[PDB]
Amino acid sequence: EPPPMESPFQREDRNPDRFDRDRLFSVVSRGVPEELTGLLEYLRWNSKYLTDSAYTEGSTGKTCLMKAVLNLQDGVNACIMPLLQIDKDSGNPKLLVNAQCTDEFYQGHSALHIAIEKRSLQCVKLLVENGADVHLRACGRFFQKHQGTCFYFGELPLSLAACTKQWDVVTYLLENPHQPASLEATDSLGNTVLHALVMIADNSPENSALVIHMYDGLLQMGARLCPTVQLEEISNHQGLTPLKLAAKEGKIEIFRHILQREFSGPYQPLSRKFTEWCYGPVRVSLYDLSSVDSWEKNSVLEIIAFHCKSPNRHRMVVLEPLNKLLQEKWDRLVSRFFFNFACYLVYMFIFTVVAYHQPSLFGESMLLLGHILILLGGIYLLLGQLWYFWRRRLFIWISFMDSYFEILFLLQALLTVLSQVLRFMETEWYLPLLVLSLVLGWLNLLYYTRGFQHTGIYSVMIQVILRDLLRFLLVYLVFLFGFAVALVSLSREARPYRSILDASLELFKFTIGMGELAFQEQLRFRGVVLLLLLAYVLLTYVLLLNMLIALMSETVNHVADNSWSIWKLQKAISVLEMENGYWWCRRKKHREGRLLKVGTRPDERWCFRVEEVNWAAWEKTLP
Amino acid sequence: EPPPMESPFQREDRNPDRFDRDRLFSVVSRGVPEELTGLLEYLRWNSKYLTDSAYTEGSTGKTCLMKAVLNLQDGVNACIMPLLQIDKDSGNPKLLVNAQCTDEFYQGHSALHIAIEKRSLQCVKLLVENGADVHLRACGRFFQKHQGTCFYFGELPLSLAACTKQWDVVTYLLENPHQPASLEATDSLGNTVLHALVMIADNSPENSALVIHMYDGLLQMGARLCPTVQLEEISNHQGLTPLKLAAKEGKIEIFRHILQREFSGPYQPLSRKFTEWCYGPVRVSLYDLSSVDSWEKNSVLEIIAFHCKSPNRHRMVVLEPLNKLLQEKWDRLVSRFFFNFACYLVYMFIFTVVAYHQPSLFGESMLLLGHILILLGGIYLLLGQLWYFWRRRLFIWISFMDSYFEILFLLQALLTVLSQVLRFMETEWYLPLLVLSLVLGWLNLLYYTRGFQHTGIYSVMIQVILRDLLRFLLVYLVFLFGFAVALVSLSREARPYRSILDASLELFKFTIGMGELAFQEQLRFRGVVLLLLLAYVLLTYVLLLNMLIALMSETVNHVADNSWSIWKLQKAISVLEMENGYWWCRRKKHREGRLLKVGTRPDERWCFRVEEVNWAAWEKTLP
Ligand SMILES: CCCCCCCCCC(=O)OC[C@H](COP(=O)([O-])OCCN)OC(=O)CCCCCCCCC
Ligand SMILES: CCCCCCCCCC(=O)OC[C@H](COP(=O)([O-])OCCN)OC(=O)CCCCCCCCC
Ligand SMILES: NCCOB(c1ccccc1)c1ccccc1
Ligand SMILES: NCCOB(c1ccccc1)c1ccccc1
Repeated sequence: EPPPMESPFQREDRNPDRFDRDRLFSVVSRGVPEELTGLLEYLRWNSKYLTDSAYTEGSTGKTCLMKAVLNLQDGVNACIMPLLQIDKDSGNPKLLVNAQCTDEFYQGHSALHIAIEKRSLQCVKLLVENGADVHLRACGRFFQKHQGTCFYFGELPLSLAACTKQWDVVTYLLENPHQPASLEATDSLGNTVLHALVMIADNSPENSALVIHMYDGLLQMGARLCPTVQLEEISNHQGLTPLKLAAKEGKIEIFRHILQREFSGPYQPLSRKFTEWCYGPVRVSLYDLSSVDSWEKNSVLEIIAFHCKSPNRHRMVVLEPLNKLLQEKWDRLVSRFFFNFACYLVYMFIFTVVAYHQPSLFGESMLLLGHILILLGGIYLLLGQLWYFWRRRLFIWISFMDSYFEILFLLQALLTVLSQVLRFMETEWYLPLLVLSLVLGWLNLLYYTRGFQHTGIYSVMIQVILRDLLRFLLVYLVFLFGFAVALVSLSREARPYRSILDASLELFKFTIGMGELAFQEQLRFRGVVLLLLLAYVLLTYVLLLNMLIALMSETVNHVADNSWSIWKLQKAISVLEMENGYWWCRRKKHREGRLLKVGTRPDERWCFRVEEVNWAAWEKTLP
Repeated sequence: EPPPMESPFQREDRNPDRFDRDRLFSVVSRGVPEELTGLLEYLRWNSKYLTDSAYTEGSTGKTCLMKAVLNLQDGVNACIMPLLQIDKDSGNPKLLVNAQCTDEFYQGHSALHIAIEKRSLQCVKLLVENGADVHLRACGRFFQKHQGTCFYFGELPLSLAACTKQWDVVTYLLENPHQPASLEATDSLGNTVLHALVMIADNSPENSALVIHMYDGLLQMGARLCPTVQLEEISNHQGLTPLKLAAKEGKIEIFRHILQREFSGPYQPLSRKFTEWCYGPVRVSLYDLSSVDSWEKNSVLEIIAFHCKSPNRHRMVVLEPLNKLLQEKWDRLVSRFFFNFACYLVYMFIFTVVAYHQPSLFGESMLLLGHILILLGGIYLLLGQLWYFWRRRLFIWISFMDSYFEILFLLQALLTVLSQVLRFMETEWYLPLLVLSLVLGWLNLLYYTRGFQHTGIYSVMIQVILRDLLRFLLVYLVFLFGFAVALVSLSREARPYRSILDASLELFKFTIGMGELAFQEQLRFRGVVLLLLLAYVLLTYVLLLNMLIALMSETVNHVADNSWSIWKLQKAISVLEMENGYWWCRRKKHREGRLLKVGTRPDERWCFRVEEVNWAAWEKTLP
């Protein structure tokens, strides 16, 4: 285990009048500069420096200056200025101010990080004025984002200040003469203070207000400080911009704010929403499509559909501009959606005919042509599904609850092709596969219920249970096998249940409401056999009643309004897929919106126009 | 797509020192009148006028004055007075102030509409003083009432002011010397400012308070301004008065207010409720029956029962006066309701006897007389239902959930007459129709459960499910046919399910709790047949459990108090129908209430007396 960062109780580990580490750590933690007065002479005589291993905590590299800054009284410690002076007077080739922790838990942590976290502006000035490097990165495992004891803030001093909500510190780090911070500076993950603010977001009303106020403030500060730099166009090492990371992470509160952002006055160029005209309850705005429109690779639309794993995903697609943008893409695409459904219906009708009236193991030529059409249709679907899974490869397995139709379309195509292979091999097992393929092909027809709102919102309200059906079956099949062996073993002796599979299927019938209690008067232990069947029935009815109740509690503890939101996400995934066109013929992707000058920095952007009517909001504005 | 009404970003389309449109639109949008100083000379030299196509936006006809009024700074634009002066000085045969948009989206929109919407009283005065026509109608598709981007306010300047809650503007438009507005003036739909206020209503607490305050204020203003005009007696082009339109539209908050309206002092003639005497918790009021009592065609009672499609309909019939009026009409009618039920019981008893003991394909004469009575009874019911559907023709298909008994009474009569026709033709299919008619005739008996409160409120709480029964059957019958073809196809091969209909009916039994899992040891693929039946059962139980849960969520998310309200609406529909009498004998409709002088304008009205006891309200009035 790593040592505590500071402790009143446990001493730091080991792993002319004398001035050892424990003497030094005692004076600086008490804060009494007059007791430091032998130290320069001792160091000089020995040729030792305060950076040396003998003066650190052995396991971390934590120095006397870090010890001093961990121990502040009313934001001050009178040792810091003398101790820094002694380092300068010593002639150390390294600088004490820039010393860092070397432990795998606290790696790169420095006195400046501690000063900022202790909220002492005086110490921040005092360190920066004495040559503190404002770009050292606290990159150790305590500082990385994961489960358990950690605090991610980015890794830089400016990013800590921002995430700790210290505006005085942030402005001093940016504006100071000695070593000004950079808004462009980046951590070991490529995250810039704007990315760090997106990562610390939690979608809570308070955290959101802090994050939004610190994000906007820094963006305004950047407009003054570094006017030639687009701070929101800088990408992580995963090639995400702060808006794209807010989408990936599912930080809906900050995502909404960035996407909708509007300012008047000198900061207008920092807007993404530009209000165009109002009339009564009608508001028309232009929205900036930059990095949002599916025209370009790795957009927020593709990230929300494919790369995000947040439960928030459906809530994100119903925000403007995305809600109107996706509606326009759907209105353009919907003819191709019903054409695809028509082709699938024709294929499934030909499949149904070819399955239904087929000989036992002109009309023969029509049956052969029918087999050929379903073989070709099965190959075509197989290729299309293989291309889908290959195109998704970097983010497969994100959401089975959105993906499962793509697996079942693959499965139906595989069994169709395999059945037609076995039919060419003339082997009787082809008929089972063709019939099982017909069954999946009819069930797969439910995919298209998303293409109509009436059937799309009903299907989404329902399609709740298929996750619970497994948990039931797995638990129950364990009861089933135990009672099945017990029945077979007990039925061997004469004065039914002949095999484990036979007995399991009888016990299954008793579960699904098809049971048959009677005295089995053929066999010796008929009373004990009846006891087992009674016990099995009662335990099964308990387990079913438990399942029903568990499920019903999650029905009372539910909100109906998600149904429309989840249906919009299904249409979004459909739109984004079919905007590519088919595996055998790529689509020309045209850009949405139009290119307009929104001001001067010439600030020209692809803007999408959105018209919103809001009687409630407008009436609140009246006298 | 139509252009934006105004844009900072997109220039208006095209489709002596020079003074083109872009020079002109630039000066007036900036608001700098000194830059306008060449324009008169240029226009004069060319013989051009500011109304001409060259100076408009080409696609809309939007003029420089509309551009000027779209761009107000602190409610002003210093260009307007110079620009109007230049139009007068030009000698234009048209007047710039009265220029209007010609686009199909903004048709008839004018500078005065924009000024009012921008809430600039100064511009309204400045336009009216320079000859603005206060009766131009904004009738384009943006201004009509429909789905998507629009704002209906009526179409007139006075109606916009009222719906935008501008009392200063409303009074100035009414009272000014130059061109006074008319409270009687009417839009392209016949709607007068009072109708427009009913159309903008939404039944929300805030919208209702605005609408009510603007309606009452205008009605008081009309009493002063145009004393000889009954503003509430003016009809739409659909022949509806503002009260009747509030009923049709289902605007229950404004409907209640108009219906119940009471004033003391100089405005007393504007009342519809007149308080008569109070004693402790007892209040007696007269209510004005004008346009409310079913005596006259197209009353609010007939509109609520027949012509309204709002979910609010049941809430509207329980307001006074209507609640006591309908109770008095029911108390008068109820003998005829039970007489009709007695005749239907006698017919259904004779039908039951004649169906039950009938020969295979004196007592014979009694059976023939029984057939004649049910033929005549079936003809009589057929005619009565045909007359009902013809009388309803303008508003059939409003509410199947209120109408369905009128369809099922028609259906039973058709099958009865047709069965007796086939019985005269001596063909064996008559017995199925007579028996199917008997079944419907017994189910139709449930209609009369509304005639008693004990059975009327119980039936209404229940009769929830019949809409969900279809959605279940349709989805489920698609699973059924897919598995049915699959079973038939798989059962053809020997070592049950012989036909698609046979297999479908077996799979139906498995759904309704009558299933039969067994190894079908007669046929080759018995294991795969059992796999299909297991899969079918499990998918069916998932689909049933989904339906049960969906339905149960709409049971927790429900309010029981609607039951009594919906039963009153059923009695209202019954009352209004039977007040006509029968298809073979029209009823004399007597008027309700009595003719009383409620004041002097002699203000004599048909008043209905209502007595209400309200301990709770009265006790709040005590010290
Ligand atoms: C109207 C007459 C049709 C005759 C039958 C043709 C074979 C159809 C095979 C089939 O079922 O295709 C369905 C497919 C839509 O797939 P999807 O995107 O919904 O699947 C995934 C949904 N979850 O449809 C398409 O991709 C478009 C149809 C084929 C275009 C021509 C192909 C030419 C190839 C050289
Ligand atoms: C007491 C002895 C009765 C002997 C049987 C007479 C035939 C009755 C046929 C029948 O079922 O009539 C029901 C009908 C009421 O209909 P409704 O308004 O409830 O239907 C719609 C409800 N949803 O009832 C009536 O309209 C009134 C009864 C008939 C009056 C005499 C007719 C003379 C014609 C020249
Ligand atoms: N034939 C299309 C009917 O649409 B509906 C529908 C039918 C089956 C599955 C899903 C939706 C519908 C939904 C609610 C009430 C009434 C009908
Ligand atoms: N015979 C008339 C009984 O009325 B009740 C009634 C019976 C059947 C259908 C509807 C209502 C009733 C209602 C609630 C509690 C008890 C009885």
